[PDB]
Parts: sequence; C-alpha cells; structure tokens
Amino acid sequence: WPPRSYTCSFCKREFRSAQALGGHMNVHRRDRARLRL
Ligand SMILES: [Zn+2]
Repeated sequence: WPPRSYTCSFCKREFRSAQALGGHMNVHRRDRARLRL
C-alpha cells in the first residue's frame, strides 16, 4: 500500500495507524493468505 493513511482493500476501512491496520486484516483473514508476498 502507498503512504498517507492506510485503507483496507476489502471493506474500505481507514487507519493511518499500523496498530489498527495490522489487527484489522486479522478480522478478515479470508482466502489468498499472502498469495506470494
Ligand atoms: Zn489491509
């Protein structure tokens, strides 16, 4: 993802903070799982 806040490419959530971002992906965890990197 690009800098200047982060957005989830699944539910379109907003979070500049990595604390919210990292945890937010955990609540998804559906299919793909890294895919390649
Ligand atoms: Zn994400």
